[PDB]
Amino acid sequence: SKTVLDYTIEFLDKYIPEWFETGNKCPLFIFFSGPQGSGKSFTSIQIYNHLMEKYGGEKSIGYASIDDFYLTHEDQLKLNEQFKNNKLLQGRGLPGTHDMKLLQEVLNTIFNQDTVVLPKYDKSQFKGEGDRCPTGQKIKLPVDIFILEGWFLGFNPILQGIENNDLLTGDMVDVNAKLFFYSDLLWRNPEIKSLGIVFTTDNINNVYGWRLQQEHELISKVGKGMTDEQVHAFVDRYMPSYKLYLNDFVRSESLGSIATLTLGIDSNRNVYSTKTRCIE
Repeated sequence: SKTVLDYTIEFLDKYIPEWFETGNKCPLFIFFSGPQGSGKSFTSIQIYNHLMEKYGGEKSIGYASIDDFYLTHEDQLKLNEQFKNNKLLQGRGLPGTHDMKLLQEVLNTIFNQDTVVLPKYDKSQFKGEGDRCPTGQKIKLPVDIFILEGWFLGFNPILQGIENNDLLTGDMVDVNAKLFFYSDLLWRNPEIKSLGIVFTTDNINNVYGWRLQQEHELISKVGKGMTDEQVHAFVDRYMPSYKLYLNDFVRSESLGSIATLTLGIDSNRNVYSTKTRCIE
């Protein structure tokens, strides 16, 4: 049976060459989006390698996880107080906890030396609170293909009647405002041409399961991790976002400006359905 990888490679091996046949010198972005635990991270990494091997020296390939752009430990502390009463913004995690100014600059440089520098993060820092690495990564300019991945890529801010939406309340109000900067800068940015890989599942509560598994394995290995109660508390921080944006995002099939591949997977990460939308 075909895995998510099989479908993804199939989709990209058709569309990437078709993009190059256009002669476009601007970068081609490739966005990977999927709930935490869906395996989208591993899949994006596999594609990175796939492209590195296929095009190797004839094309410049870049890769980054949106979390590579988390705020410096210090700035997150600043963010904590700034939104002292918003529990969703305390600590790295939700939209608004990333360094947008830095992302803005990188994008600027890309669409502009011989290399551009992207940040790298270290989550083990400050007893697990995390901090930015003293040294990131360097990508050769111009960039031909740029792979970016995150669990909320493609989500769009609620723009109208934000006081009537029941899901959009409390701490989510600021999160929604924060989400704007990513959307505006990336998947809603008219200058960005891209292919999208979307992972969705039959039940969103699969996310709890997937993280409960991950943590149980860590504990059985080093006797340290969150209690199930804490794992629930952890995931609960992301559920509001899922409930608010996942539907429009996935149903819209437009993470990619050129084409989008949507994959539906079950608890065992098994594919039950596939769909490719090529923006008409």
